[PDB]
Amino acid sequence: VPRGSHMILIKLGGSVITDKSEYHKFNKETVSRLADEIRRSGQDVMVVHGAGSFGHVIAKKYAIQDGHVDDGQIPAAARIMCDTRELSSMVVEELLAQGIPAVSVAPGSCFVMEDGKLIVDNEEPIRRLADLGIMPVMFGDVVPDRKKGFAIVSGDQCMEVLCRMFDPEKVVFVSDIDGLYTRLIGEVTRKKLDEALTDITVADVTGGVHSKMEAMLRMTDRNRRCYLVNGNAPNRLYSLLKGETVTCTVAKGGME
Amino acid sequence: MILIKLGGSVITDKSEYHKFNKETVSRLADEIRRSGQDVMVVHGAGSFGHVIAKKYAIQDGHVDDGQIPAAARIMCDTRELSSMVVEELLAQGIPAVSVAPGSCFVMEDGKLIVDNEEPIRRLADLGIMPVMFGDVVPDRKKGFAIVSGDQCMEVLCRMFDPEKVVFVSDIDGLYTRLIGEVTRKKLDEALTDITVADVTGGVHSKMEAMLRMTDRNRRCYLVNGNAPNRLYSLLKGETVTCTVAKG
Repeated sequence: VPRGSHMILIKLGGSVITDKSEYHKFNKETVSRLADEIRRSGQDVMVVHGAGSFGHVIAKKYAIQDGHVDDGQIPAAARIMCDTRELSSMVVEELLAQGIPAVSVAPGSCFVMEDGKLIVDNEEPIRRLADLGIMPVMFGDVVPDRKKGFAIVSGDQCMEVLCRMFDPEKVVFVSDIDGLYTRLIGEVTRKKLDEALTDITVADVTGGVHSKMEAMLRMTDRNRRCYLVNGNAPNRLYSLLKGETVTCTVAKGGME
Repeated sequence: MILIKLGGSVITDKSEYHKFNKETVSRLADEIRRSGQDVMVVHGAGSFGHVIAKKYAIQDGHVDDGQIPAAARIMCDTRELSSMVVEELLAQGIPAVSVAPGSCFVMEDGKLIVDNEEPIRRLADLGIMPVMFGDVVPDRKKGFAIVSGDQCMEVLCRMFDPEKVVFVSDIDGLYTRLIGEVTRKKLDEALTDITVADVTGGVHSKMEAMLRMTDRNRRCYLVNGNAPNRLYSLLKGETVTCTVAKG
């Protein structure tokens, strides 16, 4: 069995690593603990993180996610990319301090997007960084777009691209909630997804409960599982990465 | 249309580990702004990782697993310096973004392989200036390697074909007395002898380096960025104390 056959792809959600209530606020203590839990797990991981509040305020008042229509968006787009790159630096610092070599890989600095889809034409530098053991850390960013000028890629979309790239054995989304709610949805399967199509309720329609189960299922197969776990609960991520049963939402079995 | 390199010894004080000449970079960013010229900027790594790169001999390649945490430390330091450089650029109305070569490209035989050109051109075509810098880059033969600021200048010169190339240092220029002009005719007239040593400051190889970035029109300058408004004057076409190379 080769070297990276049990890789765990982990996303640290923006709502965990940043405080939305304040401006430019980084949850250093939370990220420090999560980095410690990642180290203690002993697992082989690749870390993605969201932008969170970093640039989201500026990207809203300029509608950056809708494309290049104004020449005043350019100083704002540059402002956002500087923000996300500075955020990733604070995230990488915590990983480095916890004995986890990593380097920020800004998607807007080396990739393009086209119709809400992230395109990675050259996979070589990313794969060499991972081979070296210098974990490449992608993150939500403003990316040049082939049609709208520029667009905004999400950490979740970075997660999907890396999932097809490296074929992890496990995918973990770290957020500030216990999981998916309907009340906590503990297990997501394709069968349980089709069953949810037979019951209609405004709570599970507004909020995209069915659509969130589907997105988790599309990152699983007959072996790989996809998890949603509360990173604000101390040592829950650690126990999950060790394979212990914890409070979470787990998708299993694949879509097909 | 003008390609600038901010030397590492200018934007960082090589006496401390994490020392960033903030107002010096702010001044130069303002002079770039006040000149009204179209600019693309590379910058040196300076003291941001140079102490660790020499301690672990990073430039020599991957020889043991003890170099991996040091390499990542260096790449975090250069990406942090670049953000501080971009901050001064943004504050002067210059949209810029850091393009870390170690995160985007690979290296082979001392060259920087830029296989995918589209993202850097789109950023430039959008007005968001791509800012490369010296970095640890995955190497196709050595595992990793160091990319020089000048090597970054080389690949960007071919890529965008600038009208002018400026190397911003903390010296007036090449010396021996100052050297004002550099040409192929001037270099060929130098009586070099392979059988003997002593090049005196190594100036001859530096004049060759500047000549490579010139053609039948484009000139390559070496200007003191510590002299106020000298970069501004140079960018606006004025004549100032410098070393100009031409071909």
